[PDB]
Amino acid sequence: QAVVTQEPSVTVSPGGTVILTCGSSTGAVTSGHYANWFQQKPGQAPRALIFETDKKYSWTPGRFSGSLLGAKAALTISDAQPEDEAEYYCSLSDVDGYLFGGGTQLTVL
Amino acid sequence: AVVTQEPSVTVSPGGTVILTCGSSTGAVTSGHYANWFQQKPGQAPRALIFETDKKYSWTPGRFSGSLLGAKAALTISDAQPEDEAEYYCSLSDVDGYLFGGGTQLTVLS
Ligand SMILES: *[C@H]1O[C@H](CO)[C@@H](O)[C@H](O)[C@@H]1O
Repeated sequence: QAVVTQEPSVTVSPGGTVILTCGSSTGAVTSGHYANWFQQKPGQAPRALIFETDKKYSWTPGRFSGSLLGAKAALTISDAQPEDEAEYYCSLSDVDGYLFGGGTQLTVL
Repeated sequence: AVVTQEPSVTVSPGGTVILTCGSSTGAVTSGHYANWFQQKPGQAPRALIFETDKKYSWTPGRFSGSLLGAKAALTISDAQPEDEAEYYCSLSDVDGYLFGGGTQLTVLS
């Protein structure tokens, strides 16, 4: 079974741009291997932000963008806001499993 | 709000069974993006359905998602022994992404 890897922690300046990444232990994340991103604040339900690696929901701020970066999936957060301070989880999905990473704590300073 | 699924259901081989996924606060609509997942003990769950009724390239034609009454529904037709598994649904909108408690499907031998 594959293991999904996310940075445990990242920091950004309000106004800044930060990149969060999501890797698979079994190889490069390519098309057909779907990444989903979720935002989670303490005491709140998580919210889905990205699906199929780069697609947004109607409630996803344009500041959030998904892509493939090298062999990994990436979530780019531009124009960081105080409200963006949260845990960000990625899942990688294909015929072999729908697998969660350990999450990235984003800190906005 | 809470997502509710039947604790357990049974189907005979070649039989048809329906599993449902309801919201404790209102009727499920297309705007809830119902997802379904299949999981066998000691195995990774696999995604089967997204956006209520959309399938992946690895989703068997036997599985279909719909809205049924005020709930999301997964219909499994011509059931196979390998369909025995725990089935999870998730409901998702701007207010959050929530999993149901899961339905144990038994396929009779
Ligand atoms: C690495 O390879 C495994 C299967 O060999 C997949 O589960 C994973 O998604 C990635 O392709």
